[PDB]
Amino acid sequence: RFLKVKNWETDVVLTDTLHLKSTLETGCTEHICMGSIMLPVRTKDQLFPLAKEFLDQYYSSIKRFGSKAHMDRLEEVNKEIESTSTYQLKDTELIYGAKHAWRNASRCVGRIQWSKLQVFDARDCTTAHGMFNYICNHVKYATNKGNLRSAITIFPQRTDGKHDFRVWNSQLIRYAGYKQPDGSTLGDPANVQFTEICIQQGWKAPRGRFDVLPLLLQANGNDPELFQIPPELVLEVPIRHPKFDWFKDLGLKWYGLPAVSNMLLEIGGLEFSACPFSGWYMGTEIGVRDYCDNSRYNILEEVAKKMDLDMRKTSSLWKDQALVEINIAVLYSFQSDKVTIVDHHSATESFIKHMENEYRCRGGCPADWVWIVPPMSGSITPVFHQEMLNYRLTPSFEYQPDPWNTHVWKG
Amino acid sequence: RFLKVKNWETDVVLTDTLHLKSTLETGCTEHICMGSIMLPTKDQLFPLAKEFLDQYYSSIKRFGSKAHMDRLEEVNKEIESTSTYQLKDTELIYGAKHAWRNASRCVGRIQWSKLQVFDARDCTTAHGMFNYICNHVKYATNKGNLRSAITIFPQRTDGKHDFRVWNSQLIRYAGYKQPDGSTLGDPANVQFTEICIQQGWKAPRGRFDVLPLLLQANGNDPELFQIPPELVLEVPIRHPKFDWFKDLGLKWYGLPAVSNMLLEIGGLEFSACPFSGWYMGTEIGVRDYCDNSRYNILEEVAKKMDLDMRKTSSLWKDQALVEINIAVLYSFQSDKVTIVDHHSATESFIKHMENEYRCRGGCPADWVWIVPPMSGSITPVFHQEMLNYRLTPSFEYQPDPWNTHVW
Ligand code: HEM
Ligand code: HEM
Ligand SMILES: Nc1ccc2ccc(CNCCCc3cccc(F)c3)cc2n1
Ligand SMILES: Nc1ccc2ccc(CNCCCc3cccc(F)c3)cc2n1
Ligand SMILES: C[C@H](O)[C@H](O)[C@H]1CNc2nc(N)[nH]c(=O)c2N1
Ligand SMILES: C[C@H](O)[C@H](O)[C@H]1CNc2nc(N)[nH]c(=O)c2N1
Ligand SMILES: [Zn+2]
Repeated sequence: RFLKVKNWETDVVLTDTLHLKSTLETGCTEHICMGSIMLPVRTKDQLFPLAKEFLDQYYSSIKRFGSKAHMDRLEEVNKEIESTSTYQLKDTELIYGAKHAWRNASRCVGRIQWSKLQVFDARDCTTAHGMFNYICNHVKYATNKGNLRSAITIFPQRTDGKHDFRVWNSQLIRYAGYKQPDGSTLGDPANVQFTEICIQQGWKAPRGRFDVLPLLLQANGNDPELFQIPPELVLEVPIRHPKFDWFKDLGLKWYGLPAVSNMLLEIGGLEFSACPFSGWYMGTEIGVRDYCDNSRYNILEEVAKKMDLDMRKTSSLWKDQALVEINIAVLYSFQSDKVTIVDHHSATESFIKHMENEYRCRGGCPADWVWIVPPMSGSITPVFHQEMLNYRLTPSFEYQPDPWNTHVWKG
Repeated sequence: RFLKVKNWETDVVLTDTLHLKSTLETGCTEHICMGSIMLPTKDQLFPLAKEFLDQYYSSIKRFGSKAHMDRLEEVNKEIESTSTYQLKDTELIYGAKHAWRNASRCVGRIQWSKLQVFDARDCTTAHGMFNYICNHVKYATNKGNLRSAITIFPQRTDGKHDFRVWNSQLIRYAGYKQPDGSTLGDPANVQFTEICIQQGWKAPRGRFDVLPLLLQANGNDPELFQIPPELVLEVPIRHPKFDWFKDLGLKWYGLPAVSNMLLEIGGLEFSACPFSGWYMGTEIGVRDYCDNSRYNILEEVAKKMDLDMRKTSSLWKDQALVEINIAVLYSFQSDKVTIVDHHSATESFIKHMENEYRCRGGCPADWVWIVPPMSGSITPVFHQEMLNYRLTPSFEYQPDPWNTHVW
């Protein structure tokens, strides 16, 4: 079965056959579309097909499918499964795995870059202190003084689900949130709960608007420990506007390195529950969502006030106006300080080119429209006009529940 | 089976059961989501009628009454004998309103029950269709104080006798591709425009020429008709602060009136059923003006504002887009023609979603269409999970009639 997608600005029609290799389910049926729903221990039993399929893919990419080296690896993984009940990836398969999970990430607009991923293998790590060391190295390497480099650090895989490695932070670098007695929040509202756990674990909170959180790190199923990232390692950019001089006086900054740490990487049936990865920001993640979501820093009003917009009717589009300025400021600031960032026009255009190349070479590109279209100026980006097919390939990145909801405390 | 939708900005959770009534299909499966694809007999007819009538009698709190049973009996007799049936006025009105209520792509549905229904099932000729249409336009326009309405022509019979309005909207601007190679007017209608010309229309060949109606009755060849200009309320587009804006020469019409859809009620198909409400500003300022394949004017507007067009990162496109949309809303408001802005339309739809969850057990919504085409995440619909499913009565698309009809 061949599936066509049309771009309605260009009349370019593409044909998907890759969706035919899709295993996992979507959430949808013939009767309901769940395309906007945010979130919709294995036995040997289920493991060997997952391994086989994975190594068939790997061995095809390298043009060795059916080789003696292909067959010997299958038999060797097989034996290891029935013997030890799990198995170890070779270096090369890990690398190829981590790249493919990014490549298959249907919600990621930055995938044109999937083949440039620095993989750090931390599978020999045993302790939280060891994890900190690995994470500091990742953060320094990826930062690279502003010339950001994509990277992933991969800690040991799940075994019995009782010995899990986790990074409890949702991103390696992120700001604290503090709910005040009056009901206001200080700093980032999205991180209040996490901030509270850190405080409980003994972090002494500076309690400012932009306090970088400590790392809370779990090794081998043990209780997590607190660590401070060395500040010299945390690159930050003060936000100013190219024409509005009062902009800097809002006191805003952001960090340069987006590094997601709470996802689960699946490769050939193996589950890597600590696999923090980092790329660089599209400006709208900060300027639209982090600053302007109502449940985040919510600076829209204060910016519009300062701009002396007519705020008495929404039909003045004062919000739309304030939002573009804030986004201009974010990009100006990053570029001025030579920190890598991509605006949303440039990122979405790149993604269309990636997507077409992917249809030409791979037979498809799973893509989640709801996520790929930027959260401002939707129809002036070419992705808005692109039809997309959403489906799940492995290897993949998956969500997992927050560890504080599942962890068995040792004490 | 009882599904949850969460609003991530407010944490409000709503439980959908109304989806279990879904009859039609989505295009999606367990393996592939098609959420962003634009377009994914006697025996047949009786279940359809039955299902519709059961919901009609339930809505008037008469489920299982003699009157309910008798109508089922009566429609059933009419199907078996005539192989079709007729709706009572009351059922017609209920069906049309419900087709709107169930339109999962429509943000404006808080309004669904104030819909003026004009019954034109007694119509027999294009001239008649023209008269009905003019009456609809004038009623709906209401001198700028716009009122929702639909006009319903006779239902399909053997599909050789269809009533069609060939226009996509009752009011739209012409499209002429050039020797010079570009496009004068609205490039979306270039083809319809030549069908008109190659059917007789004398085109003024302007940028904003109201198209002539091309109406088809009883499956006949269709006929041209100019809408009396006096019935076409148009708004000249100016900016509340940029004086030069007025000199771009932009105008838009006040009445959005989709005329190419098919209205399905109780298995009955109404292939000509033009309906109209009023504009959300973004439809004109974002889509009509700025789509690359539409009037595509962002380039010219950015110049006039003297923005740095050297690089995409100055967000000059975004700046100009906002000002264009400020201007649309300003013009319509100044001229007292009804329009709604995207903030206000989406806030209304969230409240409508609330009402429908508590009163009906949910509300089909297509997130991809409902989220406006600018400033997505600063409107509350962005943060609202929605379930999309197909209920009947419904509006459906249908082939452009020039691909179907025979001369
Ligand atoms: C290199 C520069 C990159 C850019 C500009 C980029 C862009 C983005 C953006 C804008 C999103 C949506 C984020 C949100 O709204 O929450 C996203 C999602 C995603 N990205 Fe990328 N990305 C980049 C690199 C990467 C890398 C290196 C990986 C993994 C190796 C990755 C994997 C994903 C995944 C798994 C999601 C889904 C997040 C979720 O479902 O919560 N990204 N990316
Ligand atoms: C009262 C003022 C109204 C507002 C502000 C409104 C808003 C909208 C908007 C913004 C769209 C997306 C249009 C597009 O992007 O092409 C839409 C689609 C739709 N609306 Fe409404 N609407 C209103 C009245 C109505 C009425 C009176 C009906 C029918 C009785 C209706 C039925 C639909 C249908 C069927 C669609 C989508 C059709 C498709 O799938 O292409 N609308 N509406
Ligand atoms: N520039 C980049 C690169 C990769 C990224 C990967 C993930 C994210 C952030 N994802 C956060 C998702 C938070 C969330 C909340 C609720 C539900 C849900 F599914 C996700 C940002 C990136 N930004
Ligand atoms: N204010 C309103 C109210 C109701 C409306 C109903 C329909 C439309 C227009 N829909 C046109 C979509 C055209 C199209 C082309 C190609 C594929 C496809 F799915 C739709 C605008 C409205 N605008
Ligand atoms: C309910 C809805 O799916 C939710 O708001 C999504 C919409 N699209 C998104 N797109 C991106 N990139 N990131 C997000 O957090 C969201 N949130
Ligand atoms: C590819 C995508 O399905 C297509 O561009 C859609 C996106 N969302 C839309 N939303 C609305 N309201 N109207 C549209 O025409 C479209 N076009
Ligand atoms: Zn779907």
